[PDB]
Amino acid sequence: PVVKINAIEVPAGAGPELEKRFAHSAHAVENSPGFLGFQLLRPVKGEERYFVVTHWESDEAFQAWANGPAIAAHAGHRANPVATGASLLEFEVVLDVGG
Amino acid sequence: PVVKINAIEVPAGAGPELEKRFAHSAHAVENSPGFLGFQLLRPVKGEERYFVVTHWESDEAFQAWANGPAIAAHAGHRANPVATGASLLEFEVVLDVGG
Ligand code: MNH
Ligand code: MNH
Ligand code: MNH
Ligand code: MNH
Ligand SMILES: [Cl-]
Ligand SMILES: [Cl-]
Repeated sequence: PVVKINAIEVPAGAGPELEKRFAHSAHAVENSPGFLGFQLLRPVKGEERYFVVTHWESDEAFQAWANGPAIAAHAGHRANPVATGASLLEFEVVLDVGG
Repeated sequence: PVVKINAIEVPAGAGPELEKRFAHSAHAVENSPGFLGFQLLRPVKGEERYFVVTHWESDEAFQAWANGPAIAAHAGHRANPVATGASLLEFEVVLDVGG
């Protein structure tokens, strides 16, 4: 499996506004093939970015979502971001261990 | 829940030895009170560090693991480290969405 973390830069005080924008976004990705879940992660220490952590069965499944549904899920919204920059961090899951 | 990512710098070519070390490490953390699982992530693009992504009920559950078990699990291990440095990135889970 793969992990794609989008590391997003957020201005001082904009955390609440950013999280509200994610709060009702589940529908946009929940039913994608090969999608294994995602978390919005609020930084607390050691990092200043929000980490949007997504898990996929394969890189192909991620690309498919990113190129179609993801762009479609923008239809009603403004494209005016609170985020000041972004970096996609991409990994291969080498070991996965549960509780 | 909380997420603690340890971001470890690892010289090119030591990835196999490092991954081999992690392949035999589950015993050291699993069944810890409040531990919810963890992944080793090999970097692919946008990062050169391995991300050790750990999930916990609470920060206190994480600290109790780090202050006892994690230190104890070093007893007897005569290997020299292959990692070059580490930075702890600490997060709060604001949103969790499954498949
Ligand atoms: C240039 C690039 C770019 C810009 C300016 C951008 C901006 C935005 C803004 C602003 C919003 C907030 C809308 C709102 O008011 O709720 C939003 C939401 C969102 N966007 Mn994007 N977005 C991308 C790229 C961009 N998006 C990429 C790339 C992805 C993923 C592959 C993505 C995924 C989303 C999803 C998913 C939402 C949430 C949709 C929803 O709630 O319906 N997009
Ligand atoms: C991992 C893959 C991933 C990529 C490359 C991606 C990329 C982007 C880019 C680029 C931006 C614009 C940032 C800026 O600095 O202007 C953006 C915005 C956004 N994205 Mn996302 N995005 C996701 C995943 C991704 N997003 C997922 C999963 C969701 C949740 C359903 C989501 C939801 C959003 C929302 C909401 C915005 C608007 C953020 C803002 O207003 O700052 N997304
Ligand atoms: C600071 C310095 C520091 C050094 C030099 C270090 C070095 C090592 C080396 C070398 C190994 C395994 C080698 C072998 O014999 O196969 C190892 C394993 C391990 N270490 Mn550490 N380690 C930490 C800190 C350190 N560790 C911290 C901090 C944590 C967590 C809070 C941690 C957790 C572990 C765990 C868990 C293992 C795996 C134990 C096992 O599989 O037996 N640690
Ligand atoms: C999250 C929290 C977390 C912290 C702060 C942590 C910290 C460290 C530090 C510091 C080092 C030494 C790096 C160096 O530069 O020499 C190290 C090494 C190590 N750690 Mn970990 N570590 C884990 C979690 C953590 N580790 C977990 C979970 C495991 C596996 C059960 C693990 C396993 C290792 C192994 C294996 C090593 C030895 C790496 C090597 O071979 O160089 N760990
Ligand atoms: Cl994002
Ligand atoms: Cl580590």
